[PDB]
Amino acid sequence: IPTTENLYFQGAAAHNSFGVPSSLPVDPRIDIAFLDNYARKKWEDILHYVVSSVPVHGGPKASVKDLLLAGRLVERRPDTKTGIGITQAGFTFLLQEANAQVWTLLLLWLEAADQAKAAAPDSIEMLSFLFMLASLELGRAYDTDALSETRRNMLPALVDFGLIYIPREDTRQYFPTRLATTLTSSAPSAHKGSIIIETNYRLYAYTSSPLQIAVLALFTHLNMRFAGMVTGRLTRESIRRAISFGITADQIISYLASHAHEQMVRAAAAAGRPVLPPTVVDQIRLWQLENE
Repeated sequence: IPTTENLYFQGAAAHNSFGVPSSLPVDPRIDIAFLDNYARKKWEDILHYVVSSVPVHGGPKASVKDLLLAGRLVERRPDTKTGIGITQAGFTFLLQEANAQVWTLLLLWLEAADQAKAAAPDSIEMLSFLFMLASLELGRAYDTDALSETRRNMLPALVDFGLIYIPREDTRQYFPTRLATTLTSSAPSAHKGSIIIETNYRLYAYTSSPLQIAVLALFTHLNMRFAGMVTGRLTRESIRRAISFGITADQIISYLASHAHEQMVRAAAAAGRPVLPPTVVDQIRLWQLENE
């Protein structure tokens, strides 16, 4: 009998508390354009911290750093200068779209409270607040006074996820970002076509169409993953297979560079380093010249 829309509407109406709009005047400089930039800057920091753990050779709050660590997205390493190392889930997280990344962090946030509850704000209270936020209007100011004490205690973790914006000047108002409004919506991709090349010759990529799967298979040891995702390792055999298809090392390097991950390019450009690892790029050319 009941569909997805029926169960959602039932869970949303289940709790009588809803978003009260602030009767107080709104600062003109807090527009939909500002809130989009704010939410973007919050997530760019989270993503930069994840990109920081990628092997080569001022950060988000403890509320974010710990959830990524406990969520096995980034493992603790006692050898690195940064003291952290990226996992398989970490690279998957990087290729995920904006909405999916928020739900990775949200579901882990819900999981952390129940684990702290079992050892002794619970899941029911947290979910109900997320359900309310999804029904809010983007750009509109809402009364913080109207929120319950438990819901008020959730705001610092929710601002850390770039879902809510509370001005330093007026704590009486809370602004939901585009991430809050569109949270449970859809009832122009961000990382489709991207390729991630590691220092250990490993590949992580989200193919645009099966044409890219066929293209990557010419020079990489592929293995199909969920949706358009593919994973593999660059070997002498795979690189020399490309030679038999008329693909040169120069064409391989130029393809991996042009199709590189947005955030990984950003971190490389901000430092004094090229996107693709130089050690790998030299080995791509060597294998193509290693013939008889």
